[PDB]
Amino acid sequence: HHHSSGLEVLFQGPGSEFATTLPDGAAAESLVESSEVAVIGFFKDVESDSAKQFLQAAEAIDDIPFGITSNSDVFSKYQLDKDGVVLFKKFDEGRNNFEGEVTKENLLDFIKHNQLPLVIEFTEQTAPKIFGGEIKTHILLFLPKSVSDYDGKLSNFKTAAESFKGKILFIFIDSDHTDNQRILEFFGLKKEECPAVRLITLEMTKYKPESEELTAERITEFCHRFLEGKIKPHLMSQELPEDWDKQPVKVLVGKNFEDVAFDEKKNVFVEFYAPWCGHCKQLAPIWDKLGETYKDHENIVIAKMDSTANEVEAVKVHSFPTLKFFPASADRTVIDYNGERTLDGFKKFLESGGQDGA
Repeated sequence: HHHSSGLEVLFQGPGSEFATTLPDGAAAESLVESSEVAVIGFFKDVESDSAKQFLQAAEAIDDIPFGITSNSDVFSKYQLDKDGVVLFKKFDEGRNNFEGEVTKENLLDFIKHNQLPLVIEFTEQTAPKIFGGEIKTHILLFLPKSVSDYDGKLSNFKTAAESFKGKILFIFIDSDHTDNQRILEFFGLKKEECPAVRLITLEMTKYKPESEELTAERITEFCHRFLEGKIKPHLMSQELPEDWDKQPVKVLVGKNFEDVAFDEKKNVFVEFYAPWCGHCKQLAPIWDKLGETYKDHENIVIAKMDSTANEVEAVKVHSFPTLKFFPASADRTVIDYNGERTLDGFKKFLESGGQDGA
């Protein structure tokens, strides 16, 4: 029903491919209830400049349903005295009114800014957005579902979130679950240490709070301190295995990284990798062949480090695999490698003294 017209189509303005025409209050309620976020343009004249700017906004966005209405009873239903645009949502304030000049770009900005909840649970449903987001600073509340005062601690987290609307994205994650364990590891946390709060910048470090308390005020202080660069970059290390240097490719962890990497008398080539990463798996036999070629060399060292389980300060890695060259010198220079991930490309780079290949 809400997806077909009767004969009203004979005497009303032409509809749009990109927004659902809403004849009445029932149609509007159904549109809002159909999705987590919905937007309705209230335009008496669907053919006006302002309404068309709205329809252009609707055309450009794929994951939010747009509705449009010219019925005064519907305007009234949503406390509208005149033409306007309203975003609806099944969380927080439940509704946001657009203000300013109705243009495609102003509308797109309006949607983007009010579309996301104050606090977002991390799941495989929410993950794509959180990872493809524009806000490049995140705070994670590791909140176990078994733990008591779940509602309370989440409420403290949401309260704190209000102070950083366009600056820090507030995310909470279920520590108890085994599917979230790699994220735990990546932040160097145990389920025992949780509930806890951690923060990450994606342009590229992690940070922990000074206090273990989870009050709105404590989380707020933590965030405010981070923004003032008052908190030092958080580091983590795996235990160095005794066989770290038994193979042609040397195993680095956080603890021994500086020792071998910035050895002044050694040309060190390091693979920073993720164990679960398909591309790292693909490179692995080639990287071993490179290690084998330079097993008995006088000054070239081939090495790797699991960058999901080790955080050093000299280098930051959010892309896997990443390859970096540490020439033999006192300067402690890092040369980025962007050549072909080939046995031959590595060799030519190594014998160049890491001169070329980007």
